[PDB]
Amino acid sequence: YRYEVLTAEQILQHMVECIREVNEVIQNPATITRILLSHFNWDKEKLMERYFDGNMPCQICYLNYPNSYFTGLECGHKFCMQCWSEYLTTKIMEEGMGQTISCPAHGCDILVDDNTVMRLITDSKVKLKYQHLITNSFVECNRLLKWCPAPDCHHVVKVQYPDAKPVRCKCGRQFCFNCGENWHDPVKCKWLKKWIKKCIAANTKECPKCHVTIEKDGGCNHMVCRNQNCKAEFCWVCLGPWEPHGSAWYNCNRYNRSRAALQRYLFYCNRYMNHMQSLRFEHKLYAQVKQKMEWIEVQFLKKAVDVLCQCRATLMYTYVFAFYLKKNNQSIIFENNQADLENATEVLSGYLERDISQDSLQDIKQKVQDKYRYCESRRRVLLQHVHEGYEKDLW
Ligand SMILES: [Zn+2]
Ligand SMILES: [Zn+2]
Ligand SMILES: [Zn+2]
Ligand SMILES: [Zn+2]
Ligand SMILES: [Zn+2]
Ligand SMILES: [Zn+2]
Repeated sequence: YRYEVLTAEQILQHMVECIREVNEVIQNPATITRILLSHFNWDKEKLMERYFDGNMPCQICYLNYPNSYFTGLECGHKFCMQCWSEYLTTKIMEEGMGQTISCPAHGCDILVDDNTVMRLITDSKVKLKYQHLITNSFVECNRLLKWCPAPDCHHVVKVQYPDAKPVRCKCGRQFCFNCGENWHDPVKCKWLKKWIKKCIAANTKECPKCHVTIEKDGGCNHMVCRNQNCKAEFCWVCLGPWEPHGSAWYNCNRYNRSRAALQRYLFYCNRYMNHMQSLRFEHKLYAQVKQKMEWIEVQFLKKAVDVLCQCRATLMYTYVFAFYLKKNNQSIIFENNQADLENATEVLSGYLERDISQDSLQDIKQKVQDKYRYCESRRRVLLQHVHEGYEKDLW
């Protein structure tokens, strides 16, 4: 998938050109043509079809700078360099900041060409607040250009064609190019958005045999209650027993005036929400992973976390995929490839959260590796079979 990242500088460059191209025989001052293009959404044809048709002191600070700080606008008003700097800078701040800036006397209202607003502003954050502001239309109207999602990031990704794949901004944020959300791989874009419009989950649940209470620290859904009386184990999501889990016959990832909708809804959210809380917990696991690394030999251990973390992601997205799925013969398969993956994940999650330091030092490499290789290989079958899925339309 062909994709490129550009700085606010480069996109401004590109726009500047697209303007200059369009400047004959129209011959307008570059900034007026921008407004005009920006106004037509950058269809250049629609602007054209419509074009052939028809349509020695300084009076601000008061110090005397001799002649050389004095650049003026076309209206003959002549003000000093530092003074402009402040005028522009404070005018590009809220509120009412447009796609332009009028001359400061405000009597004349004749706008200040872009280039000089690039030359004269000093501290470059503001110079960025502008480049964004004047560029924003150029970018939004083109289908090969999308701004990067992060709030404080002014970069833009530019693609060959608008395909809904992941893109990385060196932001270092990654996102779907189509919908601009986080990368979703099993699920379709429209569905995700709908699911988002909806989205409790009970950090406190009680052990089913002894009715004791356990708040959840981590992150693994294989729980072993702490008691002398009952040392028994159970899944967090169904409060039923491990470990018939992830064997063919018990499946904890599958569902049976209609309240049924608001009932079964709670099935899939409860799951997606809980794989999230699970992913949250799995993340504070990184800081812990610098410690027990004690070089190549000893970093498979970031991977385990990388892979465990990755799988929690794909799982949430697989419940979103599944909720909007109407049952059919592939449903029953994907619903299985899921269960394999959910189990491979609870097993590895549970090994890094719990069973590992309660294990010896020699052994932990052999185990962690196999555990996350299988985990990752499960996760790929899930995905490859839904992909081949999307190809036949089967859903
Ligand atoms: Zn001045
Ligand atoms: Zn003026
Ligand atoms: Zn970014
Ligand atoms: Zn998307
Ligand atoms: Zn118990
Ligand atoms: Zn369960």
